[PDB]
Amino acid sequence: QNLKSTDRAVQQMLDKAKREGIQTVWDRYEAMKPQCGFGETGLCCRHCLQGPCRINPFGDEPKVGICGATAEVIVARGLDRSIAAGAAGHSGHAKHLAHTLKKAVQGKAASYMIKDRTKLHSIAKRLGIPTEGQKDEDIALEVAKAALADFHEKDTPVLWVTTVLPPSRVKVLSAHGLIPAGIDHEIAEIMHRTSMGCDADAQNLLLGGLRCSLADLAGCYMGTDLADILFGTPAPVVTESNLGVLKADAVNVAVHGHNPVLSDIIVSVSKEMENEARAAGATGINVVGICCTGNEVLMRHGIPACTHSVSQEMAMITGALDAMILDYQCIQPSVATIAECTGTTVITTMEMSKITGATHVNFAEEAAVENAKQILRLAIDTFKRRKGKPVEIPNIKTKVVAGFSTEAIINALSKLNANDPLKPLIDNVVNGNIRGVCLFAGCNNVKVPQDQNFTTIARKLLKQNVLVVATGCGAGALMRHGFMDPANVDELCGDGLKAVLTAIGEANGLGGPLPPVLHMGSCVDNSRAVALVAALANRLGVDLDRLPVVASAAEAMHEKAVAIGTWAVTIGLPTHIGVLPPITGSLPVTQILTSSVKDITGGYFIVELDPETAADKLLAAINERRAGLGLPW
Amino acid sequence: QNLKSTDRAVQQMLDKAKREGIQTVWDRYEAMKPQCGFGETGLCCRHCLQGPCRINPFGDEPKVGICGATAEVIVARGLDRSIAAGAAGHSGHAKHLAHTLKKAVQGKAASYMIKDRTKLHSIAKRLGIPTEGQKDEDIALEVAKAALADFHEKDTPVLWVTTVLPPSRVKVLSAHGLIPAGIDHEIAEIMHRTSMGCDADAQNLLLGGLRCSLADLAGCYMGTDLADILFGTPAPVVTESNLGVLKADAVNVAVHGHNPVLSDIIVSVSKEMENEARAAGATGINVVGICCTGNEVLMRHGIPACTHSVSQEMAMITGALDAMILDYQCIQPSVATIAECTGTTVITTMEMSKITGATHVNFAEEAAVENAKQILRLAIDTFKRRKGKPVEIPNIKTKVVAGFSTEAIINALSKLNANDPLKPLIDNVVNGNIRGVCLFAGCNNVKVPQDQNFTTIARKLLKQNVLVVATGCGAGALMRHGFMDPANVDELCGDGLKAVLTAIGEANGLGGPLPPVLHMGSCVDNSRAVALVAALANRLGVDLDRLPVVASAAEAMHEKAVAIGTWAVTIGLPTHIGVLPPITGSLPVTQILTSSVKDITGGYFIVELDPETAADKLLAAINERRAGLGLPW
Ligand code: SF4
Ligand code: SF4
Ligand code: FES
Ligand code: FES
Ligand SMILES: [Fe+2]
Ligand SMILES: [Fe+2]
Repeated sequence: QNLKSTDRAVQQMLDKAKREGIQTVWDRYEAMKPQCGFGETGLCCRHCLQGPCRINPFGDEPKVGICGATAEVIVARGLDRSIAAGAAGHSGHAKHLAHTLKKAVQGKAASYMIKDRTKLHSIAKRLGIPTEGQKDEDIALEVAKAALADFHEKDTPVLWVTTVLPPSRVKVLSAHGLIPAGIDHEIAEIMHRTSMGCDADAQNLLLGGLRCSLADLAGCYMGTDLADILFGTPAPVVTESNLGVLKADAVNVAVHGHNPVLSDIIVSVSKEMENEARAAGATGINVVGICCTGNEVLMRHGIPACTHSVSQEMAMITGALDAMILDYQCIQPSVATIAECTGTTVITTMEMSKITGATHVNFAEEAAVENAKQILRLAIDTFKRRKGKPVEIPNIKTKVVAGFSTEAIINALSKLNANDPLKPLIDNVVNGNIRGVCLFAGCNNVKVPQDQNFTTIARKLLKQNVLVVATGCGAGALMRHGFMDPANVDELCGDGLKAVLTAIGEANGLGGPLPPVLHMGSCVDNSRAVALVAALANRLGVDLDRLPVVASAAEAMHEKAVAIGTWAVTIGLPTHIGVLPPITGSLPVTQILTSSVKDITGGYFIVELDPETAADKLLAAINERRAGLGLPW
Repeated sequence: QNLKSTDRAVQQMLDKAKREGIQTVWDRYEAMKPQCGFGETGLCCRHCLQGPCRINPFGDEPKVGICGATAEVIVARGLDRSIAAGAAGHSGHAKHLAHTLKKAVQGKAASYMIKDRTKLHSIAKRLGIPTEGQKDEDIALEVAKAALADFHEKDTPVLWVTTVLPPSRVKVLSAHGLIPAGIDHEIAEIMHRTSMGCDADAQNLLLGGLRCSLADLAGCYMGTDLADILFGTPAPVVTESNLGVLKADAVNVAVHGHNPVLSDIIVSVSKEMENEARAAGATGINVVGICCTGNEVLMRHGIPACTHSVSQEMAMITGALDAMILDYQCIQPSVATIAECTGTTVITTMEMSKITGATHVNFAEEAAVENAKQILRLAIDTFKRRKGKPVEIPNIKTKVVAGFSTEAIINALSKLNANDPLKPLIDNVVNGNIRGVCLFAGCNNVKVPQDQNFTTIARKLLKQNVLVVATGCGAGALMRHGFMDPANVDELCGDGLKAVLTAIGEANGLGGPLPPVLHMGSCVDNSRAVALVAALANRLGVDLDRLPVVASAAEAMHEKAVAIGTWAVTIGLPTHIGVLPPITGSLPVTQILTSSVKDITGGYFIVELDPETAADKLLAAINERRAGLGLPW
C-alpha cells in the first residue's frame, strides 16, 4: 500500500477496502492503465465533430488535425481550456461568496454577517471605495458590487488583479495585454478562441491563457477577501489532522468541497445541536474537514482535518463517517457509490453539483441554519444506524498549527519589528538564515504515491533554510506528515530557518518556534501567498520576478491547479509542477511555458516528475534569484 | 472526388490540389483514420491531470473514470463543454457587435451608424426601453447597454431569451430552471460544473447544458439584432454562388469568418477602391464570401458566395484568390500554409484569432476604413504578383435568391394578407399545401460527402410540401446545388408547396415563385427562424412544441452547431443531427437527448446518419405535430 500512499492511515484503510472488496481511486487507476499516450502528451483534439483528432508524438501520420490544427495549436488550446475551467471554479466560488455578502447586508441571509470589519474596510480602501462616514453595511454592499462587477467588462479592468499586484507588475502585464477585462469575459473568450477555426497561433493562444490565469487569480483573491469579511481572517490555531480525528462515539460529519458559506454554518450549527446528538447516543457532532472547505474551517475554527484529495474515500472506509456534506469541486463521485457499502450519508447541497445516488438537500443562504439542521439530522440518524457496528479508525493523527493568513504572518513578524514587520523576514533572507520562500500548492494525484513529492521536496528545501508555506491539499499532505507540528522543527529545519522560526515563535509567547511549514489556507488562499509576496515586493521596491520565491504544485490534479500554476508563472514566479501536464506533445509550447515566458513575465514552469530533482531545480531557481539581488547563496 | 464532395466545382479543385500535391481537409481526414473510438463515443475524459480516462463502450475494464466518473457523467460533461464553447463563439460575436454599436453612437467609430432605425426602435420596444421623445443615439446606447448587461447576472434574466420566446415557452423553461442568468455567467458555470469533482448526475448536467444552449440562442439573437441595426435588415436579393463567382481579371477578396463589423466595411471600402484596383491592372475588387460572414454580406448586399465550410481551401486552389480576410470561427488553419503554395494573402484581423504564417492587420472599429484600405492594398499587390499566371476557376455557379429575414418573409406574406401576414402561411399549413417547416442549419463535416445530407433530405421534404428555410453552411450547400434558384421550383417542389411559393412570388411582382428554399442568413440568423416560429406560435396561441416545425443540422461540425441543435431542442423542436455527436457511449444520455427531453421541453434530438432515413424521420416528426393540431397529414 506504500506504493499508493505514503500516509499510514491511508495504507491501513486501503487494506480494509481491499479486504471488503471496495474499489478505490487506486484500483480505478490500475484499471485505466496503460493510459492513452495522445491524451498524456496533449496530442488529441475533440473541439469539433470532425474529430476526434490526434497527432502521433513521433513517426508518421497523423501529423496534423483534420482542420489543419498543428500540435502546437492543439496543445495550447487544450491547456487554455483547462485554465478557463480552473478560473470558472475559483471564480464561481468567489461569486457565491459575493452574493452571500450582498444578501447578508441587505437583510436576506441573517445567518451571515460582517465578522471582520477591519478586513472589510481595508479591502474597500484597496478598491478605492470610500468608507469615511459610511455604514459598514453600505461599504460591504459596495465591495460585493465591485466583486460582481469584476466578472464582466466595465470601465476598469479586473480590480482583483490590478489592485493586488504592485504597479510595476501590472505595468509589465498590461504591456503584454495580459490584464483581464472581466473574469467570466475571459473564460468565455478562451472557450471561443480555442473553438474550431479560431485562434491558431501558439504564442497568441498561450498569452490568452496567461490572461485567463489572472482571472483565476482574481477569483482566488476575491474568494479569500470575501470569506475573511464573512467568516473572519484566520489567526494561528492548533488542531489535528488525519483519520484518527474521527471518533467512533461521535456523529462524524465531514465537510468536503470548497465554499465556507456552507461549512462555516455547518460548524456553528453543529455546536448548537450537541444535545440532540447526545440524545441520539453520541458524545456530540464531530465536524471534520476534507479538501479545501476543511481547510477553510481548520484555518478559522481549528476544525481537525480528516484527509485530503486522492485519499478522500478512505474516511468512509473507516465505517465511522456518518455524513459527508458536499458543495462543489474535487469530490470523487465514487463517494456516492461507496456510501452504499460504508453506510455514510453523502449529501449534496448546490444546484450545479449533484451526484447520482447522493441525497440532495438544497442549501439556501437565506435559510442556512434551517438547512444545516436538516442535513445534520440526517447525520445523527446515520450515527444511530451504526450502533453496535465495529469501526476501524486508524489511531493516527498529527498535531497541526495553522491559521497563517498574511495578516497573521505580518502580526507574528511585528513582534520582532513593530513598525516594519516585513523587515525581519527580509533581514534573514539577506543574511542567509532564510534562503528563500517556497509555496506548496494544489492536489494529490493518483499517479504519484500520495504525498511523496510534497514531503520529499519540502524536506530538502527546509534543510536548505527555505521558508515553506503551503495551501490546499499541499498543506494537507504536509500537515498529515507532521510538517505543521513545531515539535518537528529540530528534525526538519536547517539551523538558519530554525533560528528564525524560533525567534518569531518566542516573540509571540510560544516558548518555541513557529511550525516547520506555514499553513496559508485553502486553494483560493493561494491569494494570501500573493498578498505576502506582493507586500515583500512593495517593501523592497522590486517586482516579484526578482524575489527568491518559488511555487510547487508537486502533485497537481485539478484544472484549478493548472490555473494556479499558470498565474504563479504570470505574476513572475518559478513554478514547479510534479506531474506531466498535457504539453509534451509540442516542443514549442513546452519551450514557451518553461523558457521563453521568462522574457514576458519573468516566471516560468519547471516540469519535473522526480521530486529530488525538483527540489534541486527549485533551489537553483531560488539561488538564481538571490544572485540577481546581489546576495550570497 | 464525388466521394469527398458532391459539389462539382469542389471536385474540380480537388483534382487540381491532388495534381499539385496540396494536402486538403479530405487528405488530413484520410490520414486520421481510423479515428479513436473512445473519442467518437464520448467515452474519454481529460478534465484533470489524473487522466486521460476512457471507458470501453463494451467489454471489460476500464468501466469508470479514475475519480469515479461514470460513462453518463463523462459524456454529459463533454457535451456541456461543447455547448459552452458554441455559446462563447456566438455570444463573443454578439458582444463585438454591442461594443461597435456603443462606439458608433458615442462618436468613436464613425464608419458605423444606425442604418436600420425601425429595427432599433422595435428591439428597444421588445426590451422595454422607452423610445418616445428619445434620440436614436440614446435609444441605441440603451440597447447596446442592455446587450452587454445580458452577459452577466443582474436583476433580470437574459432578455435576449425572455423577450424573444412566447410567455408560455418562457414559463415551461423557467419551471425547469432553464432560463439563463447571464450569457458568460452560464458559460463559466458550465466549465465549473463539468470540472473534476463537481456535477456528476447526467440529468442535472444536461439541464445545465439546455440552459447554456439558451445563452447561445441569446447570443445568436443579439448578434442578428445588432447586425441589423448596424448594417440593415436583409431583404430579398439576387446573387450567385460557387467558385465560378471568382474572376481571373479582378482582385478576388474572400471575406471569411463571422462578424459583419469587418466584412461589411470591406464591402463598402472595396467599392471606393475600384480605381486603385484598376490602376493595378484589375477590373475592380471582387469581394466574395466564405462561411457566415459571406452569408452576412450576401444577405445584405448580394455579395456572391464563393464556397463554404469544409471546401473553403478550394477557393485558394483556383490560383485566383488574392486575399482571404479573416476575423474568427470556422477558418481551417490549413489556409495559412496553403497560401504559401497558392499565393493568396491570408490576413487575420482580430487579436484573439491569429494563425501562424498569416499576415495580421489589426482591425479597429475606430479606424475601420483606414484598416480596410490597408488590407485591400495587400490584396491589390497580390493580384499584381499573379499577372500572367494561369488560374483555374471552375466555370460553375448557381443563381441565388436570398435575403429572407423574418421581416422580409412577413412582408412577402403581407402581399397576400396585409393586416394578418402570417395567416396565409398558416392557411396553407392547415390545408396541406405546406406540410410543415424545416430549418436546415449548420456546417459541412468531412465525414459526410459534402452537401449530400442537405440535398438528399431537402429534396425529399420539398417533394412532400415542406417549406424549407436554411442558414449558414446549410444555406451554402443548398444555394450551391440550385435550391435558391426559383427556376428550380418545378423540379424540386411538391404541387402544394409550388402553389404557395408561386402565389407569394406573384403577389410580390416576380411573375414567378419564391425560391425552393428560403435563405434566412448566417448561423446567428438561426435566431431569425426562431423569430418566425415564435411569431407563428403567438399567432396560433400555442407553444413551439405544438408546431409542425423541425430543424436539421444535417452535416454538423462546430461546437456552435451543437449549441444551436441543443437550443432548437430546448425551445421545443424535433432536431435532426446527421453526424454522430459524442454521446453513443452513454445509453442514458442518448435516451435523455433523443426521448425523455420531450417531457421537459417538447423538443428532442433525432440522430440519423442516413439522409433518406433522416428525411423520413423528420417527416414523421412533422406529421406527428400535424396530428397533434388535429390536421390531416
Ligand atoms: S478542431 Fe480541428 S483538430 Fe480539433 S477535432 Fe475539429 S478538425 Fe480535429
Ligand atoms: S475528471 Fe475523473 S474521469 Fe476525468 S480525467 Fe480526471 S479522474 Fe479521469
Ligand atoms: S486519442 Fe486518447 S485522449 Fe483522444
Ligand atoms: S482515448 Fe482517444 S479521444 Fe481520448
Ligand atoms: Fe481545493
Ligand atoms: Fe458560421
